Amino acid sequence: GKVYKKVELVGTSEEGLEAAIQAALARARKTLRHLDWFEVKEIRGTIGEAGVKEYQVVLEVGFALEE
Amino acid sequence: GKVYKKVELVGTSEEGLEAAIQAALARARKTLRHLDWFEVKEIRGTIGEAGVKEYQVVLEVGFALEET
Amino acid sequence: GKVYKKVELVGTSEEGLEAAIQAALARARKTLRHLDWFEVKEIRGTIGEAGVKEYQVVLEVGFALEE
Amino acid sequence: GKVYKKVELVGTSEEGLEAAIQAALARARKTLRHLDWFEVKEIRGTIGEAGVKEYQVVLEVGFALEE
Amino acid sequence: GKVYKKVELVGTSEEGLEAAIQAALARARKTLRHLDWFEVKEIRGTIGEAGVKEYQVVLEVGFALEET
Amino acid sequence: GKVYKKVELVGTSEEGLEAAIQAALARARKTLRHLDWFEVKEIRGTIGEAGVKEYQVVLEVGFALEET
Amino acid sequence: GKVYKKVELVGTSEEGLEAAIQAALARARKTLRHLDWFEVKEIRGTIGEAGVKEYQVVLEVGFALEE
Amino acid sequence: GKVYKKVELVGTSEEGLEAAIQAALARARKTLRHLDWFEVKEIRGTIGEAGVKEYQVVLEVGFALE
Amino acid sequence: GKVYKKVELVGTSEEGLEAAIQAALARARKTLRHLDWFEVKEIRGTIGEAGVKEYQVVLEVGFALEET
Amino acid sequence: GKVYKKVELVGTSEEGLEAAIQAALARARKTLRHLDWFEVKEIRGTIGEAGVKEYQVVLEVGFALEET
Amino acid sequence: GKVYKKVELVGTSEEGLEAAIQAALARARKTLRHLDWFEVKEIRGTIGEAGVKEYQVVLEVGFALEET
Amino acid sequence: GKVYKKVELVGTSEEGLEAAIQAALARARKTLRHLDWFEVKEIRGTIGEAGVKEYQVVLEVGFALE
Ligand SMILES: CC(C)(COP(=O)(O)OP(=O)(O)OC[C@H]1O[C@@H](n2cnc3c(N)ncnc32)[C@H](O)[C@@H]1OP(=O)(O)O)[C@@H](O)C(=O)NCCC(=O)NCCS
Ligand SMILES: CC(C)(COP(=O)(O)OP(=O)(O)OC[C@H]1O[C@@H](n2cnc3c(N)ncnc32)[C@H](O)[C@@H]1OP(=O)(O)O)[C@@H](O)C(=O)NCCC(=O)NCCS
Ligand SMILES: CC(C)(COP(=O)(O)OP(=O)(O)OC[C@H]1O[C@@H](n2cnc3c(N)ncnc32)[C@H](O)[C@@H]1OP(=O)(O)O)[C@@H](O)C(=O)NCCC(=O)NCCS
Ligand SMILES: CC(C)(COP(=O)(O)OP(=O)(O)OC[C@H]1O[C@@H](n2cnc3c(N)ncnc32)[C@H](O)[C@@H]1OP(=O)(O)O)[C@@H](O)C(=O)NCCC(=O)NCCS
Ligand SMILES: CC(C)(COP(=O)(O)OP(=O)(O)OC[C@H]1O[C@@H](n2cnc3c(N)ncnc32)[C@H](O)[C@@H]1OP(=O)(O)O)[C@@H](O)C(=O)NCCC(=O)NCCS
Ligand SMILES: CC(C)(COP(=O)(O)OP(=O)(O)OC[C@H]1O[C@@H](n2cnc3c(N)ncnc32)[C@H](O)[C@@H]1OP(=O)(O)O)[C@@H](O)C(=O)NCCC(=O)NCCS
Ligand SMILES: CC(C)(COP(=O)(O)OP(=O)(O)OC[C@H]1O[C@@H](n2cnc3c(N)ncnc32)[C@H](O)[C@@H]1OP(=O)(O)O)[C@@H](O)C(=O)NCCC(=O)NCCS
Ligand SMILES: CC(C)(COP(=O)(O)OP(=O)(O)OC[C@H]1O[C@@H](n2cnc3c(N)ncnc32)[C@H](O)[C@@H]1OP(=O)(O)O)[C@@H](O)C(=O)NCCC(=O)NCCS
Ligand SMILES: CC(C)(COP(=O)(O)OP(=O)(O)OC[C@H]1O[C@@H](n2cnc3c(N)ncnc32)[C@H](O)[C@@H]1OP(=O)(O)O)[C@@H](O)C(=O)NCCC(=O)NCCS
Ligand SMILES: CC(C)(COP(=O)(O)OP(=O)(O)OC[C@H]1O[C@@H](n2cnc3c(N)ncnc32)[C@H](O)[C@@H]1OP(=O)(O)O)[C@@H](O)C(=O)NCCC(=O)NCCS
Ligand SMILES: CC(C)(COP(=O)(O)OP(=O)(O)OC[C@H]1O[C@@H](n2cnc3c(N)ncnc32)[C@H](O)[C@@H]1OP(=O)(O)O)[C@@H](O)C(=O)NCCC(=O)NCCS
Ligand SMILES: CC(C)(COP(=O)(O)OP(=O)(O)OC[C@H]1O[C@@H](n2cnc3c(N)ncnc32)[C@H](O)[C@@H]1OP(=O)(O)O)[C@@H](O)C(=O)NCCC(=O)NCCS
Ligand SMILES: Cc1cc2nc3c(=O)[nH]c(=O)nc-3n(C[C@H](O)[C@H](O)[C@H](O)COP(=O)(O)O)c2cc1C
Ligand SMILES: Cc1cc2nc3c(=O)[nH]c(=O)nc-3n(C[C@H](O)[C@H](O)[C@H](O)COP(=O)(O)O)c2cc1C
Ligand code: NA
Ligand code: NA
Repeated sequence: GKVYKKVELVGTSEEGLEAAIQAALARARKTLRHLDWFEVKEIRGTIGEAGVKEYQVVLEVGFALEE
Repeated sequence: GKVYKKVELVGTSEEGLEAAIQAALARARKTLRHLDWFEVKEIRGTIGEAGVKEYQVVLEVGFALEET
Repeated sequence: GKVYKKVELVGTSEEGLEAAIQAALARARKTLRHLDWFEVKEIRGTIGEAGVKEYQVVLEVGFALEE
Repeated sequence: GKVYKKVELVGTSEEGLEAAIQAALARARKTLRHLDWFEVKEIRGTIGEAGVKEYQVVLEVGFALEE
Repeated sequence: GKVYKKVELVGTSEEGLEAAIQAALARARKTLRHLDWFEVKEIRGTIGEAGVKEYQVVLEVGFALEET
Repeated sequence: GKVYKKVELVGTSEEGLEAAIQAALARARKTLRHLDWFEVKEIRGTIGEAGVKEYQVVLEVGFALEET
Repeated sequence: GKVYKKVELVGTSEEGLEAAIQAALARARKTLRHLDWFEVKEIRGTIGEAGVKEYQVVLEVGFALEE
Repeated sequence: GKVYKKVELVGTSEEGLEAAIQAALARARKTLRHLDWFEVKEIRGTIGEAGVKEYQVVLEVGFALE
Repeated sequence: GKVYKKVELVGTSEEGLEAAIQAALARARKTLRHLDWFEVKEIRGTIGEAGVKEYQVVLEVGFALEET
Repeated sequence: GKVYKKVELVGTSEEGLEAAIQAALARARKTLRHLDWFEVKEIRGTIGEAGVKEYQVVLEVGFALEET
Repeated sequence: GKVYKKVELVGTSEEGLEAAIQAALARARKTLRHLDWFEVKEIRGTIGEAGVKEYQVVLEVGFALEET
Repeated sequence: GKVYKKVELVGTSEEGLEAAIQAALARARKTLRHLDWFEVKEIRGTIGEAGVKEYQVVLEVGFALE
């Protein structure tokens, strides 16, 4: 039957975790169709003088391959 | 000594991660007593027109068992 | 080359996940210099009458060792 | 929003892996509604004089909780 | 064929690891039948003035489902 | 020496596990050359009226990269 | 009490997963007694013109030690 | 340099975890020399009327090859 | 809110697992305050003429950080 | 903010582990820009008459996506 | 079809990682035939006055079983 | 009995994995005594024009507490 592909992206944001996830998905939507689900693999980030600099959310994004 | 049970729930929300966790715990409190801690096992979700459609947080919820 | 150290902290907050992460980092910067990155190992928490009582984020914090 | 529960079952069969999975799901269907997805956690089994005696498939079954 | 259910319990005891496991299994047998095997998932515990306060053993318990 | 790429696909089938794997590989062969090995990462699926609706096998597929 | 040993084998078959498992167990029983249980560790395989060339199932086989 | 072998055994005991580990090691020493270290991989067991029937400790045993 | 630190210790004992855990915690309390919980990461050991020589329990110990 | 892509490669070399990693990165830089970091996932290899034939290093490579 | 066996060895060397792997494989080929692949499970070692004393590479070695 | 501490360090080197491990251990020996064993947890690194820029070996270092 149907076949899906999963790609691993890292979304980033200074604002928070949801914003980082949304950034990855917004970029994926620019070029990929039939985006269906995501899976967070890791949460990492950088540190600056005020604490978190960048939140970095590593996620897999699954999409249906067209026929 | 005391014995606990852990149950695996999936909370969902369109709003965010915290809201998804809170939804699972609010449902658990309707029928379970002595809810003590949770552990997030996975964060997953669905995708729609605006990016995230539903955040889905898979968590274990630990509660103390009453004596029989 | 240079050497880094990683320490494991648990930040807590009633407010949310980001707040718990920031609490750990704020404590770290009181005494540690050259804080560079973090890795979330676990998200846990406690439960009370309002649902989540404390969010607890277990993270590794990496920093460069001086000299 | 909606809340799901996951339960861990072990389906067994002398015939094969699919039969073991189907046995677990058939039993779940007797008493649970809104069964949605499954995740295989482990494949194990017993050995007899002719090789595999019983295939044992450990799986999580997710279902939507009714309101 | 036969179907088993696994449940995740946490047994606790001040006395030791075996005692913590036994506490979980004793509670399980008050209400569950055909208990067959267990799997330890984690060993944790709390700390007090004299070292270990409670040993806490997280384990899966498997039991055969009755058939009707 | 040689360099390979691994891509993560999900094959699906109503028929079984082997059929789901085969579906992923048949699709991969339409556009990729030098397909060499696969690794099953997960087995998942959906549930319907007759039990399993779709078997979903998540696998990594390794292929040798051609020189540029 | 009694003691068991576990050995790691890889069964292969062009036919399917069950056949690969059975091939490993058939080889094991030629020389090992008191074969009791198996645990699948990995499912892998090779690819050729027809899709799957060989299914390869990595499993642990547990047996009771005599005496 | 020196090469070690690891084998995976499962010791059992009705009494406890240490006894199960010791049972595996006692059997290993009957036929294997230069036993050096062990690693517990899993703790499992069976259930009976008294609670635990058998503790089953799965462990890797490392020994120096002669 | 409150911040905790985790440190990784290895307790050892010829006597058993509980004794090895207790040895790590006894040493920890000589210098660390507000010790709260532990997590066993690994159980390992050495072998001698009579079987187990030393039990070695690798554990994480969590403690609440004092606020200055 | 900025978005990165990770791809999983397997570099190989008869010479050693570093050479296997370098082979993957050399191939990646022929076609990918803004390569930033890598993560080794597995070390494997093949065996021949004289011991190691090929070292095989499975690694994730992260690169920053260009923005338009 | 064909059946393989995997055995777990630890190669050691003062020189480096490749040398430790090669030591395990050199010993394996003294007694085992049809050695095909290896998988590194762990890299560990001992420490002495000058840093690394022994590199210790824990690996699985797979070989094809002869058919009688 | 005896108690050990483990600390997690990241050694780096442009040259290779062994050199990165040795850098971490050389730094540890400046201030820590009774260094006994290490465990590699991760191998990561950065990429530059020459391929690898820095190898980064994350390792646990175990030492006996005095
Ligand atoms: C169906 C299900 C989701 C409904 O859950 P629920 O909304 O919590 O409703 P329940 O019937 O379980 O109610 C909770 C019960 O636990 C009791 N309870 C609550 N907290 C407790 C505690 N800490 N200690 C002991 N008992 C407690 C409640 O009193 C209530 O018992 P009662 O109805 O006898 O008075 C749940 O029962 C379930 O997941 N069952 C498992 C299904 C399964 O695995 N089936 C096998 C298919 S093969
Ligand atoms: C800052 C840091 C990196 C410096 O490490 P360092 O180079 O070893 O410097 P130290 O001053 O600690 O020297 C090592 C100490 O261990 C002692 N020591 C060395 N070997 C020892 C052994 N085997 N057993 C017991 N003590 C030993 C030394 O004598 C010295 O003791 P002293 O501080 O009482 O003089 C280290 O202290 C650190 O990682 N701190 C963690 C801080 C932290 O996590 N902060 C909380 C943030 S929220
Ligand atoms: C208790 C503890 C949390 C306190 O942390 P702390 O407040 O940061 O104090 P530390 O001395 O450890 O670390 C801070 C020091 O590191 C040094 N330092 C900071 N950043 C550094 C860096 N990048 N490189 C080198 N040194 C650095 C500073 O000199 C500082 O000293 P200061 O507070 O006077 O400015 C910490 O020391 C600890 O985890 N100790 C427990 C150790 C243990 O495991 N005990 C054994 C039990 S069996
Ligand atoms: C004993 C057990 C296996 C029986 O499972 P079961 O046959 O599915 O029966 P349950 O009562 O749990 O669940 C069925 C009930 O859930 C309810 N239900 C079914 N689907 C539901 C859904 N989607 N949402 C909410 N409720 C649902 C129904 O009311 C149903 O009753 P019904 O079958 O008459 O229609 C299961 O309840 C169990 O594993 N219990 C373990 C208890 C335990 O862990 N004890 C602690 C020992 S220390
Ligand atoms: C609350 C809870 C811990 C209480 O467990 P408990 O003390 O074992 O009490 P139960 O009411 O479940 O009794 C055990 C049931 O299992 C049945 N049972 C026992 N062994 C069985 C077996 N081998 N096969 C089938 N059924 C069995 C018993 O007959 C009994 O049902 P009965 O009262 O209808 O005869 C347990 O029911 C539970 O974990 N439910 C959680 C509900 C949940 O997850 N809610 C959703 C929150 S969002
Ligand atoms: C969209 C997608 C699924 C379509 O895959 P596809 O059906 O295989 O189609 P492709 O365009 O990739 O065709 C395969 C290409 O690989 C080449 N190729 C096949 N095997 C090869 C090999 N072994 N070595 C080198 N090149 C090979 C083919 O010649 C073809 O190249 P060409 O069109 O330049 O001639 C796939 O391109 C993809 O998943 N891209 C990644 C998307 C992504 O991650 N986006 C980021 C969002 S933030
Ligand atoms: C059957 C089995 C459990 C019996 O184990 P055992 O009690 O140790 O019996 P053994 O006869 O092998 O005795 C141990 C051997 O190791 C040797 N030995 C002991 N310590 C040694 C050491 N440190 N270094 C090298 N050799 C050593 C002994 O001298 C003896 O050698 P020998 O057979 O040449 O006389 C064991 O052989 C086994 O697990 N076989 C695996 C078979 C298998 O996987 N089959 C494939 C199925 S598809
Ligand atoms: C090569 C190998 C696969 C051959 O396996 P095998 O054909 O089963 O031969 P083994 O002697 O090991 O095991 C079979 C023996 O175990 C014994 N045995 C069988 N079941 C047993 C049980 N339940 N309890 C005790 N002994 C048993 C039998 O006496 C049998 O001898 P037999 O073939 O004459 O009937 C196996 O011996 C092996 O894995 N060797 C490699 C060891 C190694 O790691 N080498 C070091 C490299 S550095
Ligand atoms: C470079 C890269 C990040 C760009 O990703 P991208 O912006 O999404 O562009 P892609 O060409 O890969 O994918 C988009 C194309 O996929 C196709 N596509 C989109 N959705 C699809 C779907 N559901 N099914 C099939 N095709 C689809 C479209 O034709 C699309 O072209 P379009 O955007 O003009 O409409 C991505 O291709 C990549 O990661 N490549 C890595 C290459 C690599 O690993 N090299 C080996 C180094 S050793
Ligand atoms: C086949 C494959 C390995 C070839 O990889 P390749 O040698 O890198 O060649 P590509 O054609 O992908 O070239 C790299 C592309 O990434 C783009 N790119 C490089 N770095 C980039 C960056 N930092 N940001 C955005 N794009 C970038 C390049 O510009 C180029 O696209 P262009 O030719 O349109 O300019 C690779 O495309 C691939 O893995 N696709 C697999 C397809 C797949 O999974 N198919 C589904 C089977 S079911
Ligand atoms: C002790 C041990 C390390 C010695 O390893 P070794 O030096 O390779 O020596 P072995 O005795 O195993 O000899 C290798 C055997 O494999 C056979 N062999 C080699 N390659 C083979 C292949 N590809 N296919 C089939 N057989 C093969 C050899 O011919 C030899 O058989 P033989 O002894 O009947 O002549 C190893 O046998 C072992 O780990 N056994 C321990 C058993 C155990 O776990 N004991 C139980 C303790 S509780
Ligand atoms: C060497 C070491 C094992 C000694 O541990 P120790 O016996 O507990 O002794 P410490 O020097 O850490 O003293 C404990 C400190 O924690 C403080 N403390 C205890 N509990 C505390 C708490 N809950 N909150 C805050 N501080 C606390 C103590 O007051 C003491 O501080 P002080 O030294 O300023 O008086 C430990 O400090 C260590 O592992 N450091 C190694 C650093 C390292 O990694 N070196 C870099 C090598 S590359
Ligand atoms: C990340 C984390 C893990 C914890 N794990 C356990 C546990 O294993 N068992 C337990 O009884 N308490 C556990 N606790 C609770 C603590 O032991 C302690 O009771 C609580 O944090 C209050 O500590 P304080 O009074 O020092 O603030 C955990 C707490 C945190 C922050
Ligand atoms: C489970 C398993 C894992 C394998 N892993 C690798 C690998 O890591 N790298 C590789 O080049 N070949 C790998 N192979 C291929 C084998 O090394 C070998 O080439 C193949 O099984 C043919 O062996 P034979 O000629 O002895 O039958 C693997 C094979 C199996 C069965
Ligand atoms: Na040596
Ligand atoms: Na001791």
